Order: sequence, then C-alpha cells, then structure tokens
Amino acid sequence: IDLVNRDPKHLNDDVVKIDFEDVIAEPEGTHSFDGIWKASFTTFTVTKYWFYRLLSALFGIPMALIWGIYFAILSFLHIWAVVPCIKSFLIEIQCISRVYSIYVHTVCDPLFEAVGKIFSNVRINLQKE
Amino acid sequence: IDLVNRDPKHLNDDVVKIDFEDVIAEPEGTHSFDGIWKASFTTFTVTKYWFYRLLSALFGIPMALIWGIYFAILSFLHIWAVVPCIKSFLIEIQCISRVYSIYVHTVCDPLFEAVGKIFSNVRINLQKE
Amino acid sequence: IDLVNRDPKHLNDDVVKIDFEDVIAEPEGTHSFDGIWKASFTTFTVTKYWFYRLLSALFGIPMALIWGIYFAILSFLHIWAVVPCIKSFLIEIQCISRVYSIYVHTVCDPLFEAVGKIFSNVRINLQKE
Amino acid sequence: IDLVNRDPKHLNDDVVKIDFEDVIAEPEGTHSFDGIWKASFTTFTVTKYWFYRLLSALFGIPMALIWGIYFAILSFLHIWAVVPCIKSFLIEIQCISRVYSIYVHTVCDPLFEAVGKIFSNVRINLQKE
Amino acid sequence: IDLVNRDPKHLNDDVVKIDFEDVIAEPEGTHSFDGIWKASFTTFTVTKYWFYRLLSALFGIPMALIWGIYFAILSFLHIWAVVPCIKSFLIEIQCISRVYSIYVHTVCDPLFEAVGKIFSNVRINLQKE
Amino acid sequence: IDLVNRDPKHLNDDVVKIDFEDVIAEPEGTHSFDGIWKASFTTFTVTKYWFYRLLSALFGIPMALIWGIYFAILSFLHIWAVVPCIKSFLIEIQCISRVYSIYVHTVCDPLFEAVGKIFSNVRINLQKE
Amino acid sequence: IDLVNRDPKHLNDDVVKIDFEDVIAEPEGTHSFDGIWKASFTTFTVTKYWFYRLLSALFGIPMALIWGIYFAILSFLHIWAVVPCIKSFLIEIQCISRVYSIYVHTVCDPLFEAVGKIFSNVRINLQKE
Amino acid sequence: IDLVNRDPKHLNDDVVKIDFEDVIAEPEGTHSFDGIWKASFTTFTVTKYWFYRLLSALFGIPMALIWGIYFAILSFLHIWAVVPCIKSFLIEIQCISRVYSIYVHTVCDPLFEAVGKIFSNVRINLQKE
Amino acid sequence: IDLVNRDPKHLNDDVVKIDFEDVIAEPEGTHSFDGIWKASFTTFTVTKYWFYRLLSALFGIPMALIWGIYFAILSFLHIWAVVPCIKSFLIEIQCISRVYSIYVHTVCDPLFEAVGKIFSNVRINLQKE
Amino acid sequence: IDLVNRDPKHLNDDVVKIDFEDVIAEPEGTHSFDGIWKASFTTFTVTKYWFYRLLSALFGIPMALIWGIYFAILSFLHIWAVVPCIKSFLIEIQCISRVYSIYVHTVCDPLFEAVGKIFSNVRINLQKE
Amino acid sequence: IDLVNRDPKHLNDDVVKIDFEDVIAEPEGTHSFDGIWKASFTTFTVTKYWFYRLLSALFGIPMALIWGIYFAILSFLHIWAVVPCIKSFLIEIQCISRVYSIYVHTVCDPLFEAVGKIFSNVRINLQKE
Repeated sequence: IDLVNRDPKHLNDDVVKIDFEDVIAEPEGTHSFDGIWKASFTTFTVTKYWFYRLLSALFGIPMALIWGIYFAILSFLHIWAVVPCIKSFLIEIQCISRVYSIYVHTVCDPLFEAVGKIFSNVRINLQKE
Repeated sequence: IDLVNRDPKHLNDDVVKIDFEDVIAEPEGTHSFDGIWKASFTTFTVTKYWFYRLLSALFGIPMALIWGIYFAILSFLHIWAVVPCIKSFLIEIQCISRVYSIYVHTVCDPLFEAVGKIFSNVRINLQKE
Repeated sequence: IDLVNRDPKHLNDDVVKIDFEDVIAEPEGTHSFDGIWKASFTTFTVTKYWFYRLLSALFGIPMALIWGIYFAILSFLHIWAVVPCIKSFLIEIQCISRVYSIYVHTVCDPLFEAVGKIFSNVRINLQKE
Repeated sequence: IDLVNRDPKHLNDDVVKIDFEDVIAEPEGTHSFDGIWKASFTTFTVTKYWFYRLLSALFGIPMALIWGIYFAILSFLHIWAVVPCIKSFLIEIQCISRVYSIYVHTVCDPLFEAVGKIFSNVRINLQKE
Repeated sequence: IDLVNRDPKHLNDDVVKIDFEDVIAEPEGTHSFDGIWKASFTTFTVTKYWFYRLLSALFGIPMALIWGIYFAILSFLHIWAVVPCIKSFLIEIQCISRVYSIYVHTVCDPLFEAVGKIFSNVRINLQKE
Repeated sequence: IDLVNRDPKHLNDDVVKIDFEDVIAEPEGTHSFDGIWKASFTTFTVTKYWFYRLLSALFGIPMALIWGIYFAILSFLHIWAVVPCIKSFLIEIQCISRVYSIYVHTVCDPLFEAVGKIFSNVRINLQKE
Repeated sequence: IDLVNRDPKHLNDDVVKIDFEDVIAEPEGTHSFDGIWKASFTTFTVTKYWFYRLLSALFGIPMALIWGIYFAILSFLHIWAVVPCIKSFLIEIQCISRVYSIYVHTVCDPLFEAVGKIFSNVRINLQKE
Repeated sequence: IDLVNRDPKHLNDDVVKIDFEDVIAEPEGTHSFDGIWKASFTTFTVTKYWFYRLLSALFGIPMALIWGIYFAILSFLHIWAVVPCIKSFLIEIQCISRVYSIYVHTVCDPLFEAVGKIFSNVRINLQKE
Repeated sequence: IDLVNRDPKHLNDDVVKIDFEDVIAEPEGTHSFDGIWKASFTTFTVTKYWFYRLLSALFGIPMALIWGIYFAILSFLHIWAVVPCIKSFLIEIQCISRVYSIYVHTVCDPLFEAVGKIFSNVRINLQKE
Repeated sequence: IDLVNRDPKHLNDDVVKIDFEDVIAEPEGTHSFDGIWKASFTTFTVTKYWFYRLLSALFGIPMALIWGIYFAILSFLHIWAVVPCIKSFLIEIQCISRVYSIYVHTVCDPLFEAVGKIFSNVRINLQKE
Repeated sequence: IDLVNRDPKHLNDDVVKIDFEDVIAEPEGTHSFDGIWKASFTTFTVTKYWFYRLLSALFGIPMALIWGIYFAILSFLHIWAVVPCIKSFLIEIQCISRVYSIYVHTVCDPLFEAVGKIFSNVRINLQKE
C-alpha cells in the first residue's frame, strides 16, 4: 500500500492536475492590491481541498463493489466462448474463398496487363549546362 | 500439467489482464482519507477473485464436451472432401482460360501500344546556379 | 507568495501586456508640441492604472469561490466514473470487429491486386549529353 | 509406408492442427480450482481423439474408390483432346490478326505523336542555398 | 521622455513617412523654370507642417482618455473569466471524443488498407547509354 | 523410340502428375487405424492405374488418324496462299497512308506546340538544414 | 536645392524619358534628303521643349497647395484612430477562435488519418543494366 | 537450287514446324501398353507425310503462274505513277501551311504563357535525421 | 548629326531591311537568260529607291510637329497628377485589408490542416538487384 | 549514264525488291517432289521478268513528257509569286499583334500569380534506416 | 552581278531543286531495255529546261515593277506612323493597371495561402535492403 505515489502508471496524470497558478495569473505591470492577492490564493486552495474529500467518502465505497461484479462476467465469456467461436469461423469459410479467387484471376487478369504497355517506350534526353 | 504458466502461447494475455491499479488512480494533491483508500482496494480485489471461481465450476466442464465433438466433424470433412474437390477444379477449367486470353491479346493489344508514344519526345534542360 | 513574478508559467503574457508606446507613436518629422506630448503620456498611464484596481477589488474575491466548487465536481467524475466506462467498452466490442475484418479481406482483396499489374512493365532509356 | 510422417508435403498442416492449449487459456491471476483444470484437459483430449477414428472407419474406404475413377477420366481427355485443339487454334487465326494490326497503326498513329510534343520545352532553374 | 526618437518600436514607420521628393520629381531634360521649382518646394513643406500641429492640439488630449478606460475593461475580463472557461471545456468533452474515435477506426480502417495494395508490384528497368 | 522418357519437352508435366500423397494427407496427432491407412493407399493406386489403360486401347488409335489429315490441310494453305496475300497488302496501301499523315501534321501540329510553353518558367529554391 | 539631379530616387525615370532618336529612326539604305533630316530633328526638339514649360507655369503652383492639405488629414487619422482600433480587435476575438478549433479537430481528424494508410505498402524493384 | 535448306530466310519457320512429340506426350507414371505406343507414332507420321505431297502436286504449279502476273502490275504503277504524285503534293501545299501557322502563334501564344507562372515560386525545406 | 549611322538604337532594324536578294533567288540549274537577270535587278532597286524619297518630302515635316505637341501633354499629367493619386490610394485602404485577413485565417485555417495528415505515413521499401 | 546502279539514292529500294525466295518457302520436313520444286522456281521468275518489260515499252515514254511540263509550271510560281507574298504578310500584321499582347498581360497576369503561392510552404522530413 | 551563285542566302534551295534521278528510279533486277532508258532520260531533262525559260521571259520583267512600288509604301508607314503610335499606348494605360493589381492582391491572396498548408506535414521512411 503506497500512500505516497498512489499512481505508478501515469494513467490519470494530464487533465486532472490543476493548481491555482494554472488558472489565474497577472504577468506584469497590471497588478492588484497586496491584500486582495493573498486572500484569493487561500480561498481557492482551501475550498476545493475539503470539498473533494466529502464526495469521496459518501459514495466512494458503494461504487467500487458495482464495478467488481461487472468485470468478472465479461472476463469469463471472452475466455470460454468468444475465442473458440472466432477460431472455428476460419475453418468453415475455406472452399468459398479459394473458388472465388480463381474466378477473378481468370477474367480480369489479361485486361489489366495490356493496359500497362503504355509505359514501355519512355525516352529521356538530358543536357547539362 | 503446468499449474504455474497455464498459457505458454500468449493468446489471451492483452485484454484479460485487469488489476485495481489499472482502473482507479489519484495522481497527486487530490487525495482521500487513509481509511477510505485502504478499504476500497480490498473490496475490489476480493469480490472479483471469488466470483470468477463460482462461474467456472458450475458450467465449466459441461461446456468443454460440446466443443470436443464439433471440432472433430470439421476436421474430417476438410481432409477427405474439400481438398480433393478444389484440386480437381483447376484441371477442368483449362480450355476456357487459354482461349479467352488469346482473344483479348488480339483485339486491344495494338490500341494501347500507339497511345504510349506520347512519352517518346521528352527533352529536359538544366542549368545549375 | 511571490509578489514580484506572479506568473511563473507565461500563460497570460502575450495579449495582456499593453503599454502607451505600443499604441501611439510618431516616427519622425511629423511631430507635435512639447506641451501636448508630455501631457497625453501621463493621462493614458495614470487612468488605466487606477481603474483596473477598482474592478479587481469589488468582485474579485466573490468570483474565486465559484470556480473552486465547480472544478471539484468535474475531477471526481472523471476519476471514478468515466475512466472505467471507457476501458470496459473495448472488451465488449471484440467479436464484431474480428468477424467484420475477415469478410472484407475475402471479397475485395483479389480485385485490387490484379489492378496493380499496370506498373510491372516500366522501361526507361536515358542518354546523357 | 511411412507410419510416422504420413505427410511429407505440408499440404494440410496449417488449419488442421488444433490442440487444447490453442483454444482455452488463462494467463495469470484469473485462475480456477485445481480439481477443475485437471478434469477439463482430459475430457477435451479424449473425446475428440476417439470420435475422429469412428468416422474414418465407417465411410473412409468407400470414398477413396469414387475419387479413383473420376481422376482417370479427366487425365485422358486433357492429353489426347484438349492439347491438340488449343494448338490448332493459333494457326487458324493468323490472317485476321495481321491485317487488323496494320489498319490500326495507319489511322491513329500520327494522332498520338503530335500530342506528345508538349514535353519538348522543359526548362528548370536550380539555386542551392 | 525621449523627444528625439519618439518611436523605438518601428510600428508606424512605413506608410506615414512622406516627403516632397517622394511625390513629385522631374528626372532629366524635362525641367521647369528656376523660379517655379524653388517656390513649389517651400509651399508644400510649410503648409503640411503647420496644419498637422493644429489638429493634434484641438482634439488630441480628449481622445487619449477614451482609449484608457476601454482597454482596462478588456484586460480584466480576459484574465479572470475567459481563461478559466476555456480550460474547463477540455475536461468536459472527453468521453465523446474517445468513443467516437474507436467507432471510426473499426469500420473504415480495413477498407482503405486493401486499396493500398496496388503499389506492391512496381518493377523498373533502367539502361544507361 | 524412348520408352523411359516419353516426354522430352515438358509440355504436359504440371497438371497431369497426380499421386495419392498429393490428395489425402493427415499431418500429425489426427491419425487413423493402421488397418485403414494401408488399405486406402492400395485401392486408390491400383484402380486408376488399370482404368487409364483400358480407355487408351479402345479409341486411342482411331483418334490419331483424324488429327493427321487435319494438320496437313492447314499447313498447305498457310505456305502457298496466306503468306503471299499479306505481303501484297502492304504495297497497295501506300498512297493513302502518306497523304493522310501530311494532312494531320499540318493542322494540329502548331496547336499542341504553344500549349507546351507552360513548363518553360520553372524555378526551384532549395535550402539544406 | 539640387538643380542638377532633381530626382535622387529614380521614381519617374522609365516612362518619362523620351528623345527624338527613340521615336523615328531609319536603319540603313532607306534614307532621305539631307535637307529633310536636319529640319525634322530641330522641329521636334524645340516644339516640345518650350510647350512643357508653359503648362508648368500656369497651374503648377496652385496645384501643389491642394495636395498639401489632403495628405495632412490622412496622416492624423492613421496614427491616432486606425492603429488602436485594429489592435483592440485581436483581444476581443479570442474565445470564438479557440472553441471553434477544438470542435473541428475532434470530428474530422480521425477520418483523414485512416485514408492515409494507402501509401504504407510501397515496394520497388530496381535492376540496373 | 538448294535442296537441303530450301528456306534461307526463316520466314515460315515458327508455326509450320509440327512433330508428333509436340502434340501428344505422357509425362510419367501414366503410361500405356507398349503395343499401342509404337503403333500410334507410326500412323501419325506416315499419314501426314504422304498427304501433303498429293496436294502440292495437283494444284501447286497452276497457282504459281497467277502470282507472277499480279506482282508485275503493282511494281510498275508504284515506280512511275505513285512516287511522282506524292512528291508534287508537297510543293502545292506551301502557302496554306505557312499562313495558318502565323495566325495560331499570334492569338493563343500569350494566353498559355501567363498560365505557366504558377511554378515560379517553389520553395522546399529539407532536414535530414 | 550623324549622317552615317542614323539609328544607334537598333529599334527599326529587323522588318524594314529588305534587299532584292532577299525576295527573288534561283538556286541552281533552273536559270534564266543573262539579258533578263541583269535587267530585273536594276528595275527593282531603282524604282523603290526614288519612290521612298518622294513620300518623305511631301508630308514628312508637317507630321513631326503633330507628335511634338501630343507627347508634351502626356508627360505633364503623369508627373503631377497620376503619381500622387496612386500613392494616396495605399494609405486609404489599410483598415479593410487588415480586418479581412484576420477573418479568413480564423475560419478556414484549421480545415486545411487536418486534410494534410494523409502524407504522414509514407513507407518505402527498396531492394537493389 | 550508269547502267549498273540506276538508283544512287535508295528512293525505291524497300517495297519494290521482291524475289521468289521471299514469297514461298518450305522450312524442313515438309518437302515436295524434286520435279515440282525445280519447275515452280523457273515459272515464277521467267513470267514476271518478261511481263514487266512489255509494259515499260508501250506507255513508258509518252508518260515522261507529261511530268516534264507539269513540274515547270509549279517551279515558276513558287519563286516569283508565293515567296514575296508570304514575306509581305509579316510586315502588315504588326500593330494588331503588339496591342493584343499588352491587353492580355494586363488582365490575367495577376490572377495566375497569386494561385502559385500554394507551393511556398513545402516541408519534408527524412529518416534513413 | 554573280552569274554562278545567284542565291547566297539558301532561301529557295529545298523544294525547288528537282532532278530526273529524284523522280524515277529502278533499284535492281527490275530493269528495262537499254533503248528505253537512254531515251526517257533525255526527254525529261530537255523539255523542262527550255519551257522554264519561255515563261521567265514573257512576264518576268513586268512583274518586278509591281513589287517595287508596293514595298515602298509599307516601309514608310511603319517607320513614321506605327512605331510612335504603339509607344504612346504604354504611357496612357498606367493608372488602370496599377489600381487593378492592388485590388486583386487584396482579396484572393489570403485564400490561396491557407490552402497551401496541406504539404507542411510530409514524413518519409526509407529502409535499404
């Protein structure tokens, strides 16, 4: 139980890291009072810190049980039912594919071979200067 | 009977390996109580561990017998019936293919050879600077 | 609390830095009176300096509280609800994608292979001069 | 009579080699009881082993005689009838092909030679920097 | 207060620099009287010199105050309202984009992969001379 | 009279060489009884061996006489009639071809020479980095 | 006051330099009388020399005053009114452009990425001779 | 009179050389009786040998006289009538061709020269890595 | 006054130089009488020599005066009226061009950037032989 | 008077050289009687030899006079009438061509120069491997 | 007066040089009587020699006078009228061309610059083998 890292996979680490400095910033020259900039910084940080913990405690645990049952059902079906079904499909469709390929290569093959004779008389003259 | 590997083919090894850390993760700063993070980890792991074993025991064995009979029938037909049928198809269609090829090469062959004379007068002048 | 930098991220630092010299400028030859150029410089700088501070004090703090609550709600939903939902979608749509791919590669594959024979008779003659 | 190889041509050796490990496999972590994994392995292997031999004995031999007669008839016709027929076709169609070629090269030949003069004035200037 | 440069940014320095020599010029041979060329030069320079100063004094200062107030309002809205609004838009539209991408890559992906087989049989013969 | 080779031209040597091993083959693991595999091999080989000889004896010789007369007639016509006829065709069509070529090169030749001036102003700038 | 150059900018120096020799010229063999070639040269030069000076004196000066006033008005408006107006336009149109870009990159981006897979199977064979 | 070569030009030497071995051939394994293969070889060779000589004797000589007269008439007309007629055609059509060329180069020449300016601003950046 | 050159600019020196030898010429073999070739040479040269001088004397001088006045008027208008008018046009049309450019680069810019992703997956395989 | 060569120009030397060996030829194996091959050779050669001389004597000379007069008339017209007429055509059509060219280069020239800016942003990345 | 060359310009020297040998020629084997070949050569040469001289004497001189007057008129008009007219056309059409160019470069210029961004993401992978 790592209570320091809590995320050694970098899955949710791009759009869920928000700080006060990443929202509001005054570059230079356009400043405000000292008594207004030291008060807004504290209000934003404290408010969102405590509010998140309240939501995670009420319906955080009754939601983890639901996902546990659902993933178990999907895992069982894939291993024992879907995989054998897909493999058996290849053996069945063998005669149709082989016969169809022979018919196509008999009709349209000579038509597209005489058309390709237009590139057989290319002559290029080059003169460097 | 390898009770450690159970899969020396890496067939189902990409979309059926799911852990708790791959679902829910809190990167940094946005944390929860210590008493809520050590309880959700246990609930998810234990629930899906025991539930999968219950399904595999009830109708795991009566399902293996069904696949045994079905694969035997497909194997016999392919070896003794389909393979000789496809091979005999090539010998039959010989006269049609040979006669058809001669007719096409007699009509459209000269038409596509005079068109290819447009590339026989290419002249290029190059001057480096 | 850095009261000098106030923006170590260069977020709003391109379209919010405006000075008097960046608005009005007389290049050369076309000048005005000395008593009119030293008065307009002071009026523009002083007026916008004090006016900005008045707005930031009235409704600057009651606006920071509103953004604090809103961001907390979005963070919770993404971690615990959206991420597990998207991952479970991949496992469900497996049989449909695999079967569909086999059907397409059986029908149109030989058609687009005989068409590509037109580039198999390219002959080029080159003569340097 | 090789009773070990039985296939020194690798003809049917890709889609007819099926084992238990190639159908059902549990990668890791998602395991079952030891008493359920040692029983399903035996049931699948034994059932398909004996079932195939039953089919091959009943109507395996009365099917080999049928293919013997059919192939003999096709072999005789190809050698003595089809081959002389195709060869005699070339000698007959000689006058038609020669006369037709002369007519096409007389009409459309000059038309496609004046069109190819658009590539005779190519000038390229290059400057490295 | 630089009374010499008055424009160390080259903002308005291309289309507002006009002299007498840049308007009227007589190259050679086609000349005029000496008493007409020394009088038109003085009239153009003096007239536009004094006229510009008259306009800049009347309504030059009452116009600088107006621009001061307007720029202050735009600066405040961008920092505190627009920037947080745009950032929060990205977090909301996450589920829609991810699901839509999966559907498109499932349907049309195999169609555009079999079409690209027409370039897999390119043969080129080259003969230098 | 070579009774060993009987075919020193490799004419019919690709689609008329069929053996038992090229039709039916069991790769590995999926085997049959020893008493069923040594009986089907003999039945297929013996049946087609004797059946072919029966057909070749009945109407093998009365068919060779027919082809002898037919080829003699075609040979005589080609040498004495077709060849002189084709050669005399070239001398007759001389005036028509020469006059037609002059007319085409007079009308459309200048039209396709002014169109080719669009490639006479190509300029390329290259900068390596 | 340069009375020799009068145009150190080469502004009007291409289409306003006309001499007698640039209009009428007799190359060789086709000559005229000596008494007709020495008289036409003088008439053309003298006539246009004096006529230009007459026009420049009458309404040359009353035309320079008009251009003096007009240029002063345009200079004032550009510096004090147009330049601030254009700059303030960029700050206003920020939210619209950013939101619109995100929507386009979400819908049509995956469509044009699967189409580009047709160039991923290029094979070229080269044989020098 | 060469009674051995009879054809020192290889004119009819490709489609008129037919032997028994080029028609019927049994590759290997599929053989016939010795008493049937030594009889068909003799029948085909003898039958076509004597039959050709019978045709060449009956109407071989009365056919050579006919071709003698016909070729004499064509030779005389070409030398004395066709050749002078074609040459005189070039001198007559001189004025029409020269005038027509001038008209075309006057109208459409400038139109196709301004269109070719689209290739005059090509810039390429290359970066090796 | 150069009475020898009379044209040191090569203006009219290509289509106004005509001699007797450039009109009529008899190459070889097809000659005429000596008394007819020495008389036609003199008649052509003398007739056109004297006729040109007659035209140049009658209305050669009254035509030079007309061109003198006309060129003076065009020169004055270009220097004093046209040139200032064109320059003042650029200053006026500044606001329209700048605003229009911003609008176009906001709407259609992202549309033509996602389309260009079809060239980002080019793979080429080369094999020399 | 060369009675051996009679054609030192190779004008009619390709389609008027016909011998007996170029018409009828028996390659090998398919021969005729010795008494039929030595008789057809003589009949063809003698018949066409004497027949040509008969035609050349009757109306060979009365045909040479006709061509003599006709060529004289065409030669005279070309030298004295056609050549001066074509040359005088160029001088007449000068004003029309020059004015027309200026008008075309004024209207459509800028239209086809802005279109060519699409090739000014080409970037290529190359990675050898 | 060169009575030997009579054409030191090679103007009419290609289609007016005709000899007897360039019209009628008998290559070899197909000859005529000696008394018919020495008579046709003389008749053709003598007839066209004397006939040409008769035409050149009757109306050869009265035709040279006509061309003398006509060329004099065209020469005078080109030098004194056409050349000044064309030059004065350029000065008149100056304002129209300059204003029109500015308008076109303002409207359609940005449209064709955003379209050219499709070539800015080209990536090529090469692998030698």
